[PDB]
Amino acid sequence: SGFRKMAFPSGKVEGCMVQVTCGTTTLNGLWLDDVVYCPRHVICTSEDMLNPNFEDLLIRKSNHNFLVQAGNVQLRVIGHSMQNCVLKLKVDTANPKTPKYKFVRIQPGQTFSVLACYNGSPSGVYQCAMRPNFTIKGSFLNGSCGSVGFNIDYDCVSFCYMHHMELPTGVHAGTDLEGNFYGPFVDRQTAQAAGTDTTITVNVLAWLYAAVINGDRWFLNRFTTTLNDFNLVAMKYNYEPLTQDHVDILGPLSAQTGIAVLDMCASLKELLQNGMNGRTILGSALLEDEFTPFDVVRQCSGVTFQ
Amino acid sequence: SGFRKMAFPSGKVEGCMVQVTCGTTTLNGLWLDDVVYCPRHVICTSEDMLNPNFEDLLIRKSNHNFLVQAGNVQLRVIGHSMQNCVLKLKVDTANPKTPKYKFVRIQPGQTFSVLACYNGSPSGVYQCAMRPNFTIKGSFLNGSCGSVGFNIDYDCVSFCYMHHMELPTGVHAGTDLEGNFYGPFVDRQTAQAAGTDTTITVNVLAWLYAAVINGDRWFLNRFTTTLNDFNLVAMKYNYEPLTQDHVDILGPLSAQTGIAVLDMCASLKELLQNGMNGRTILGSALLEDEFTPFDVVRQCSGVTFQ
Repeated sequence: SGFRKMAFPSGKVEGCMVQVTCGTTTLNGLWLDDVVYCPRHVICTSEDMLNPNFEDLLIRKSNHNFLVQAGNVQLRVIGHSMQNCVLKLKVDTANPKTPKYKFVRIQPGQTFSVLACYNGSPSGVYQCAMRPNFTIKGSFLNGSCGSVGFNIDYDCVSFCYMHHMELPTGVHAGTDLEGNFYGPFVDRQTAQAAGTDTTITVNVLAWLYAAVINGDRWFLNRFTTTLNDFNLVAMKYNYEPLTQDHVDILGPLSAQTGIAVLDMCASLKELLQNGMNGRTILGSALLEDEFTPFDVVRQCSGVTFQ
Repeated sequence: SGFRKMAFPSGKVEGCMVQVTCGTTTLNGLWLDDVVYCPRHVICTSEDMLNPNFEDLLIRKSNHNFLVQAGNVQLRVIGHSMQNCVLKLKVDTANPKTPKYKFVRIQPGQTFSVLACYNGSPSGVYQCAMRPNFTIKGSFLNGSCGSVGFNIDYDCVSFCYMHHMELPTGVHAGTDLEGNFYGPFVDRQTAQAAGTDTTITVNVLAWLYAAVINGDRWFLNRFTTTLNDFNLVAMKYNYEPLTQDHVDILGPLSAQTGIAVLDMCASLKELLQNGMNGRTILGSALLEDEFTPFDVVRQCSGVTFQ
């Protein structure tokens, strides 16, 4: 029993982190096979970041201008190219610690673990969600760029995020491992609007199911609702609309607990309209939305990895 | 910027987890050098756990009755002994992935990371605190016994916790790596009282300092207090008393933010007396107490590990 925000074990990703230095800029890179992936802004000075022309800046850089260090050993760079907002440095040695992996572009509302790193070295691991407005609420300081987010399925690491920017609002933006930003953000130090940060309704419902499984039941009510009725409430509270796809994803949790999805929706509706009257659910005094239905099933059944 | 409950990278501990089977009971063990540590209840059936005589039960077990499996390879057990509530299985091979390590018995209110494992395989990592009543609020299912908690200092893993029991209240109890339980608990399936779970005041104050550092300032008030005045309030709300030792530990955070410790105490006092009026601090609608002052400094400055 118990329910905790839980990250994937980070060991397979630890063995992939390196330090990349170009000129006087140092950040983190991801070493898989004979390629090192890192944010293209590694080629920028603080001044360049105000209005960079990455193509023109990269024209000045040769292979030998990119220092790549893994632990205390130097990798030889034999090729470089820019793909969207990431650089790919071809090195002469395949990472012997490369796990089985793939690159995935995740959907808003999905979750993933972040291994925060500085100077190529791991600092910590935490769980977070791609917000509906395509930001993440992370914990990143200067030098953390190139940190990656990932999910693990048994022995295979799906990399989904590389950290690039902190918006002036303090939230974070970054790319997939092909270098395409999530959301409308650019790798330039300019004001950028994220947009309304809505709550991930299907995740809140999964977490309520998790609460029931663990004995937190007080919020169950005698009401039901309909999808359209519930969604009228959701709109008012800046919750994402719930679709039948979402209902389908919640099916197994509905089955396990015997609580129809729409009954749980009606319990969520009363929570949105009446608040939590100073009570808590799974140790939280607000509705948590950074657990997916799959996260709940995983944690509640003890799925392991290599 | 940003502030997240963050665990240590788990890779050094992943390489130490093995599966231990005795008869029909399987749980996790920790393989360091040529010794495997695991809960002594591995020798018990579900029936034995009602009223075990561990000495008498262990007398029946020989080295060859303990199956130890690391990945898909079997370790040869050449000796066994019981130390308090842990078994130590001497094996014929030193773990080649053994990190630098020590065993530490932590104080109530300290934090540590837990690598939850099943059948010797890692499932996830999360951060938690040794409560003042010597329980932890973890996420553990059947088979998770032998999971360990740890801290990391650069390249050295300090193991501080091994999981043994879930109390009927749903909270968790376990031992240090010498096998001595934290708190009054025993490894028997009987009712056991934890006692009043108080809030870790010094950790709440560190977290308030973390909030200020990140721009969450609304809770700062115009008041100050004294240690005795504050502690009268703390007693009323089941907060641990604050000592001058705690004030000293908060000194660097006081210095960084320019907020005297007792001024922050007065802000906490008003929060306890008036609640949070539906506001949040660092994304939480209650006062968080599972960050130590050292955790705040670490995260706010980006300390890394090998």
